[PDB]
Amino acid sequence: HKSEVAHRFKDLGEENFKALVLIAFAQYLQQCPFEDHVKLVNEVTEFAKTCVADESAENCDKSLHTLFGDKLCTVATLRETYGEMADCCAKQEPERNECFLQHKDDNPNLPRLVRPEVDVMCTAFHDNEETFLKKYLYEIARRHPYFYAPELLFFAKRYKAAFTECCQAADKAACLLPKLDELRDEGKASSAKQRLKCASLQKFGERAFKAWAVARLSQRFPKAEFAEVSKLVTDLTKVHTECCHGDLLECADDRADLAKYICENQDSISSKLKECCEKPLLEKSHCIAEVENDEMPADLPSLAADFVESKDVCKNYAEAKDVFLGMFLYEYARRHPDYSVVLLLRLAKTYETTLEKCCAAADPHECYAKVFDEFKPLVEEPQNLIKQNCELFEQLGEYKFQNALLVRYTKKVPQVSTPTLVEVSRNLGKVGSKCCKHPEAKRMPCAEDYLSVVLNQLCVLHEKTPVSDRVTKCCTESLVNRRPCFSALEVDETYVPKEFNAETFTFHADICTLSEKERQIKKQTALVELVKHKPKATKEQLKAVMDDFAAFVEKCCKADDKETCFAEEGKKLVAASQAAL
Ligand SMILES: CCCCCCCCCCCCCCCC(=O)O
Ligand SMILES: CCCCCCCCCCCCCCCC(=O)O
Ligand SMILES: CCCCCCCCCCCCCCCC(=O)O
Repeated sequence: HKSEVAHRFKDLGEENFKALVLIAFAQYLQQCPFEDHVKLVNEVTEFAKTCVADESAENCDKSLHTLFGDKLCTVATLRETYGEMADCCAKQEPERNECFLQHKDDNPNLPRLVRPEVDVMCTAFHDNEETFLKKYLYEIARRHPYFYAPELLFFAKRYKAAFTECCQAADKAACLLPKLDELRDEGKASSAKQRLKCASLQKFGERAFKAWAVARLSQRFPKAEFAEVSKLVTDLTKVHTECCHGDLLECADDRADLAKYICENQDSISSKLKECCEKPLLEKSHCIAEVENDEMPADLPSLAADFVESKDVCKNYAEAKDVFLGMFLYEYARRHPDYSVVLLLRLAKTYETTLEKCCAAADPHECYAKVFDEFKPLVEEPQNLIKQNCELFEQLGEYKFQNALLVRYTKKVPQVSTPTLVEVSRNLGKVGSKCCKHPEAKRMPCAEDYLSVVLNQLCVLHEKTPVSDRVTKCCTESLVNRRPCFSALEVDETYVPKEFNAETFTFHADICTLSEKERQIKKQTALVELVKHKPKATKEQLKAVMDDFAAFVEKCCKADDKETCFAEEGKKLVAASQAAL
């Protein structure tokens, strides 16, 4: 490996290389025009080829950080456009790179991306495919600077396929749109997840992170052994640390290494790991990261022997507390891939707590004798919540279910913005659709996956615009209590009903024209406001008032002279309803 670029150019291949150089440059110099980045990419790619032909060529020996930072610094409009960022160019390489990560803006001053009409895209996709997709890769990159390049390039490829496929179907829109919607949600899910771990790591430090990783790695590699798990948990923690920092190169290298490791010692980690290991450089770590839980050895002891029924428990504990507890997690985790990771941590913490008290008491072994009895309620709590909510989501579909929640949460935290309460209840409803379709054994892990982001998103908003100490409490609690905290919120009997507003419960015929999506959001916002106005109304009373409305919109969007039925019949409703409630 005389040349670093030549070597990466080779593993990566021209197509992927160019794409990644584009993303890398876009995530840094986020305010430079596309045509400019394209020039850079062609320069670097030309240089890289030069080195593939002669590893001895000028500058081919330099590092990726030196070449990258060197290219960034050549931009003549740097100072004028970026300013301070241009002062990094004065520093020595070591510090230069670090200076750039500092001025790497997360969430810049750029306009939201409006999605064109399927036919304009498709036509753009035909007359000129590379620059169509490159310009958009560029637009997405500059807006998500901390989004792991490769994982972004992965989505890019999926977008290209949607166009290749759909842009050749009689009814493109009916094809394309549903795909552009799924990918967007996935990209948005992916992004929130990444931001969410760098948050956890930062807030709760390495210990909790490691605890989290142990439980997760064990559920997936049950056949693996604690020594291997800890190994990976350590390397994994280094990786996340480095990737969160935002240094793509270091982060990439670290991931490539970790991937090679897992694959070589594959037989020692998991059986469901061949595919990923046969895949090319770029998709290896990504593949492994999404891997499925291996089947757990069918011959495995009872935690009660090595953790409860034993003596010398406190000795093994006091000898190396965290390692012992990590052993409890690894043991309990590989036996329960049907538990959420935080439920596992919830158990480890309960265990740690009794050990601390019992190992200090007269007859230890007897003090912590009935420890698993304490685990019981901690497990059924999330189990019942899931049973409860899926038993419900079944009867009244996604929309109606979205409405039951709306009523539920609006009543718990009325001070929240109506459009916010709609967004959350809307998301939570989709979680029900996504997860309730799974058998009991895969539900808890599913809910946790989705809720975790929703709950974090939820908390970020409250941060900027506080509204309730209660929400703040749950938001600033341990990630292990976060959800159960929210689940504990009660009806706000302090809240003072908001003033009746005729304008608020006044609807026109436009609703008949709007899309199912808009019709819903419209009626949904009305429901929130209805609860905000008469919060002490029964679920029965609310149903009645909601049925009259169902009829109202119908008997009005199917009526001669549409706008009077909405003005005349509406007046009646609001009048009847006021009296009913
Ligand atoms: C002029 C120098 C530019 C530097 C070249 C662009 C950086 C591309 C290197 C990224 C390689 C990523 C390898 C995949 C790692 C993984 O498995 O996650
Ligand atoms: C290989 C060693 C990994 C370390 C494992 C540590 C086990 C600790 C288990 C307690 C749960 C940690 C939850 C963090 C939230 C909190 O601080 O209460
Ligand atoms: C901008 C601030 C947002 C505040 C909105 C608070 C709405 C409550 C969200 C609760 C979701 C957590 C799921 C708990 C499930 C349960 O009810 O048990």
